[PDB]
Amino acid sequence: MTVAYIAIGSNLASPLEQVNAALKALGDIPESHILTVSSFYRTPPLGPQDQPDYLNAAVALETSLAPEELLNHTQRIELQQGRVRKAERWGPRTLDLDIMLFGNEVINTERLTVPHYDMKNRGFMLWPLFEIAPELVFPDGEMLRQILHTRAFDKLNKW
Ligand SMILES: Nc1ncnc2c1ncn2[C@@H]1O[C@H](COP(=O)(O)CP(=O)(O)OP(=O)(O)O)[C@@H](O)[C@H]1O
Ligand SMILES: Nc1nc2[nH]cnc2c(=S)[nH]1
Ligand SMILES: [Ca+2]
Ligand SMILES: [Ca+2]
Ligand SMILES: [Ca+2]
Repeated sequence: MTVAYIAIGSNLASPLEQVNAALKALGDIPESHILTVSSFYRTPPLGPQDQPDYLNAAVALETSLAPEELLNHTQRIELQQGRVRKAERWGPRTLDLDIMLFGNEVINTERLTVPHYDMKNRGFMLWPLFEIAPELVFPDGEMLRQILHTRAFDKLNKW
């Protein structure tokens, strides 16, 4: 099995309820087990700012699924939690499940790019990741602890 790390976000339809429901759904993904759940953080919106604050979190999920198979399940869960596509880039959503990392794999398919392209620039991804995996090393050898020591990210507040 491989340890995948999934970023969770919600800013619509009661984010705490959406995230708790998503965690239960993540538990039902086949060939997979949740290892660790982060704290929940209240985060200002990235992109357009005319939307509610997000609940952001992270989960470690060990799995024997193929990377795109895991994506099939995360997309399914988003859709089943009423996620509807709107035109607005980075606009509000009931649930976002991004695959941040899939072990040490570097994946570039039509549907999937891992590591997540912007995660090293987002405190709302890196802080919950550090909470659950403080010893993490990226596929390029960069240490999570070193990024968080060196780069300025705003303080992240718990939900
Ligand atoms: N690592 C990854 N995790 C989840 N989806 C990914 C992905 N890499 C590529 N994708 C693709 O990204 C597509 C669009 O997803 P969106 O949720 O609309 C982007 P977003 O999460 O709002 O922005 P962001 O990636 O800047 O955080 C999905 O349909 C999926 O095919
Ligand atoms: N804080 C935050 N802002 C966003 N804008 C679009 N998606 C997001 C998520 S998931 N979190
Ligand atoms: Ca399972
Ligand atoms: Ca996202
Ligand atoms: Ca997404």
